[PDB]
Amino acid sequence: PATAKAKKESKKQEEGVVTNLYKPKEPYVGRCLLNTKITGDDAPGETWHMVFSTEGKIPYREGQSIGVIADGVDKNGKPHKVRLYSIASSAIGDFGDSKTVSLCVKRLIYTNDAGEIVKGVCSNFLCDLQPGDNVQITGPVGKEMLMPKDPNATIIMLATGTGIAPFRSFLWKMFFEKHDDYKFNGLGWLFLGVPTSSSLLYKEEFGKMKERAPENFRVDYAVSREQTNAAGERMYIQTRMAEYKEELWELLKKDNTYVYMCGLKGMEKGIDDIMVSLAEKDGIDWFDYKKQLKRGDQWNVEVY
Ligand SMILES: Cc1cc2nc3c(=O)[nH]c(=O)nc-3n(C[C@H](O)[C@H](O)[C@H](O)COP(=O)(O)OP(=O)(O)OC[C@H]3O[C@@H](n4cnc5c(N)ncnc54)[C@H](O)[C@@H]3O)c2cc1C
Repeated sequence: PATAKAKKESKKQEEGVVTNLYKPKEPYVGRCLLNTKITGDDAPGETWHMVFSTEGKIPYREGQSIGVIADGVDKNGKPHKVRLYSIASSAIGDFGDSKTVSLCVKRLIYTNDAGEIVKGVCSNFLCDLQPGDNVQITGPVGKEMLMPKDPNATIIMLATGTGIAPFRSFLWKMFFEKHDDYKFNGLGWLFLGVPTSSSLLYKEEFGKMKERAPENFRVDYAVSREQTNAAGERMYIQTRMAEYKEELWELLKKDNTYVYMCGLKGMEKGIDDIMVSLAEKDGIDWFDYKKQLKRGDQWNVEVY
């Protein structure tokens, strides 16, 4: 139309997306409905899946995050700083009523070289929540991990640990829900890297997804302490990807292929390493190429 269109058109679903509806000064006070440990007792970290009531007052979209202000005060009697957490539920939610939001939280605990145990403020606060407890929420936040508009896109999801969160959100909308305006028929390929089998988050859910959409969904796990490749190397996410290096490289050259990466900071290095060798097989500089993919919204990263 002969209408004014000054702004730039993205390839992601930005229409109707809201950010920072609730801020630290006046957060939304939700309530814990459920909180379940989803890792095995032998897992080295301990991750919990929790659901909060929102009364539908927080219209978040798949891929966004919310902030959590843990109860308590710091030394100066001031509130705790906000900690961000990727939303692990679809917009409709685990209860299917558009009135809740779910988080996938790893309890941060470690011993320093003094033998002293240190505990993260917000992660331990969240994991200790009991149904009925109040929680201060802010946001929603983020535009980086929003889903592609293309219902027939090839979506490659690379995740480590809790980085699986935004992808569980994607996948629920793609395969577990009926949307009259969005019918996914592309290819969803998930790569999830964790240390042990007892750390395999939402495995049962992805299994049911593979069952009802066998030709639209593929999953590959990388358990570093239990698997190894022919060369005898630990199976990290990049190591598993290397088994499909030919296929992944070919997919990246397509216009409807979108890569999303979420998880532990540093996972990008290992992935770049595998890409640099592939890129030079065609006389291409990976970093110059990645920059191009980014401009086209085909390489989205959110690590921490
Ligand atoms: C966009 C975004 C999305 C996120 N999504 C999620 C999510 O879905 N799930 C999730 O669990 N977290 C997520 N996080 C991380 C989360 O925001 C917190 O950083 C994390 O929970 C730790 O906060 P804390 O208050 O418990 O600990 P804090 O008291 O803040 O303490 C952290 C301190 O410990 C150090 N530290 C951090 N990790 C470790 C470690 N593994 N071992 C040793 N020392 C460490 C830090 O350098 C820092 O000094 C996300 C972060 C961002 C920015």
